[PDB]
Amino acid sequence: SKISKVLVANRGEIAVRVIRAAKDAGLASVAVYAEPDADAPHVRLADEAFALGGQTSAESYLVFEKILDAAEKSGANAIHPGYGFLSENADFAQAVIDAGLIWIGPSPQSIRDLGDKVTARHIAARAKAPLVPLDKPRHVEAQVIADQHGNVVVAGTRDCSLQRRFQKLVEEAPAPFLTDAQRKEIHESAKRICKEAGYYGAGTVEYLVGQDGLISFLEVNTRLQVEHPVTEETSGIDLVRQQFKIANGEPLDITEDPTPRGHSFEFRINGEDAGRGFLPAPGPVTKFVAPTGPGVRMDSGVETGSVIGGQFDSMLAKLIVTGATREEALERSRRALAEFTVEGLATVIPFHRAVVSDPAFIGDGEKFDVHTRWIETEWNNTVEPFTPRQTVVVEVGGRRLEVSLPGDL
Amino acid sequence: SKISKVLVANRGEIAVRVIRAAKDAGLASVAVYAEPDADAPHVRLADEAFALGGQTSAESYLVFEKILDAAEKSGANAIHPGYGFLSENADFAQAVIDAGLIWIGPSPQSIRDLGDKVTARHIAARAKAPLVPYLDKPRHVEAQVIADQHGNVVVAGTRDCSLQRRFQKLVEEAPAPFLTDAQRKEIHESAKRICKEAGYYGAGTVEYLVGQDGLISFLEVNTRLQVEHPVTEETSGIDLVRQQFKIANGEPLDITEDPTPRGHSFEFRINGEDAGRGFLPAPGPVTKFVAPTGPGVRMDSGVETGSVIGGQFDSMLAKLIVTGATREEALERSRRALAEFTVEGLATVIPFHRAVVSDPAFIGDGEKFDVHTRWIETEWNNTVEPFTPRQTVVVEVGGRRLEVSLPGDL
Repeated sequence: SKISKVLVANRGEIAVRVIRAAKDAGLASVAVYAEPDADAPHVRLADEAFALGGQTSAESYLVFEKILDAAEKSGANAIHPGYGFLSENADFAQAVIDAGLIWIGPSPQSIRDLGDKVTARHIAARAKAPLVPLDKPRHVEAQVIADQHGNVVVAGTRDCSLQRRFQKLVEEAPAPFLTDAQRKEIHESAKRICKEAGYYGAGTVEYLVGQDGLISFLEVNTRLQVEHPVTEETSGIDLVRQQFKIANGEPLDITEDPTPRGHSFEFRINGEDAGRGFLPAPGPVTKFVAPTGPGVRMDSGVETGSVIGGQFDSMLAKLIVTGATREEALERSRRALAEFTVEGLATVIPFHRAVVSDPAFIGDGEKFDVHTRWIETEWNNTVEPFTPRQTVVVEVGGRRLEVSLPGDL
Repeated sequence: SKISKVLVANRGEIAVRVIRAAKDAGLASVAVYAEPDADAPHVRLADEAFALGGQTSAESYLVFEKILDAAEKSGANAIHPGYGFLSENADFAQAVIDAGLIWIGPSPQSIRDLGDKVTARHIAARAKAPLVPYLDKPRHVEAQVIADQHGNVVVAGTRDCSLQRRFQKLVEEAPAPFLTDAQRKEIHESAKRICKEAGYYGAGTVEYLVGQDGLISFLEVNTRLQVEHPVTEETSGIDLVRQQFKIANGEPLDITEDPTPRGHSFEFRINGEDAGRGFLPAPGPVTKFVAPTGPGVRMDSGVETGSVIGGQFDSMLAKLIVTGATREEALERSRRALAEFTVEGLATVIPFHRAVVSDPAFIGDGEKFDVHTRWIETEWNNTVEPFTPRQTVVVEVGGRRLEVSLPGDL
């Protein structure tokens, strides 16, 4: 059951990520696409790709028989679901398993037992999780790695407290401001919870930290979270490669929780307008200019001339920025967002520029005020909404200036 | 006396690197550009830009008069020289100091004392450097020093640059692999002792040959923050150009001691040269340029789509930097990145890199590898097939002459 050819059934940036991971593993990367995505970067990047009919996710990507028939015609050995449509579906996982493809992910039994929140409540209880008995709670997340043998590591704790509509938008690692006692509790509790569940693979435990630092267990995601990069860049673990090992069932070579070497931020570059209440704004990508440079990583499902219809989730790309300290990572994030430009779409880039500037998010350096309601409730939203010249370059005494004047003088 | 505004006195990727370092530090950046570079990324990316009006390095960036004049006209408090041009010109360094601008680099006396091979040959003996009294198949291994004006010295890391042409680094990696810890310890302590006896401050690289059967010899210190620095900067986790800003400020070293390197990194220089033609350079249009992206991959490009390359300047267009938890992983990830990276319209060494990261001599057996400073030109099986106006209008304003170079036709 040693992975060889992987059908990555997901669209977008996570498809690109798993294709790249498979290449790094030397595995053969197969992809699949909906009618709108027939030219998307993941489709062109894969070693081969297969077409599926229809336009909605329900036609294109959710149909078990489609994805399994594509794996059959590919002769794919493995399936990977990404972080999207299939990934939480235990019934699909079962169907893949009994089709006999190596399912890169947790047992359907585990996905069910952790999804059934009554059952998951009893799991947490048996695990002796810090269950709840909050105001302005904070969101913190143990990235658990667990093997089929029951070795468990906490690769690092993220913070994901910048949310609107319970969607994350900005994510942080290691979790900025926790007492050592809190971090120890979080780690050990996570290990206990996933062992009590017998979970294996990559995963995440979402915890919610109240004001004054009470911890409530929230949930286990049972999937690779979109948030994965900030714990990759802070720990050094290649989580998807580890996930391939675990699917192989090789022991976890990581014996102990890696000390995080620095600080990292992630920004979800969604196609929605903070001035328009973060409503999607589907349309053309007239230009796309990633901020490739020092301390910056980019992941994207979108490229120059891409067309972004409404059929799928709005998140185009993830910008990941890393430094030796939170201060330095902030400065680098400011520069990276200042240089990153996207044209023709409304994007959350102005909001990210704002919040990375906002004192409320900078904080005192000993504590900060961001809470999961903050973007909804207390951020002074001043991002004004979204939507020829002739441009000439004039040198005045040798000083370079750009001038834009009416295209009709 | 602190830095506040920096003239980034160079062309290309190092210009962009130091502009970005400035943007991070919150320092205003003034670029200068020769006429060929009027649309380069650095000129469109800096906060301010001044034309030098020269066609060639001899006509332009090397002219002290012009670049000091630009410094005046922009009011830069400080000047940062890139990894070429005047960066090791002590007379220029002196001129900048006499201008009173913060020269972001070593003292002119140090640049002299270590540029003169005789003086350096005295200095290294007085430092008691490890020395061999020539080698057949030497490796090139170099220690990145950091030093403040106070005398704290840190070895940021040891870097292997043995994939060289006779005169040109092509692929670089850190930490220097396949060394005994005894050898490292010796190259670390020797790099400090040389740096302290030089009285050096700023960023610097100390270069050694490591021979077959492990004989170590010092070669030279290059008193510049070398083009190969990013691999060290990410493996050590030190923003070396920032630290260079700090030391130009004269702060004590923040880093108190040599950090333990974490993982492994490679840096591939995308020279605009035909490996299949004998590494001959050529001019031409970069008609397309799509960088690799995603995990463990970084690109520092001085060149952009629709950029055109004239032969009067450094053939180095961009450099690709790839990092991993271990050398094997980093090699794998580089074999991906060099495959994803595509450029078209210009001869580039990308195929040679793609080959060498696939060639066993550089992959090594696990504790040794066969690459040596001659190996590329002497033993690599070269598989690769060859690739195939301004209207300067004078205005008088209250009697001040003011040339305005407009775009010509309009």
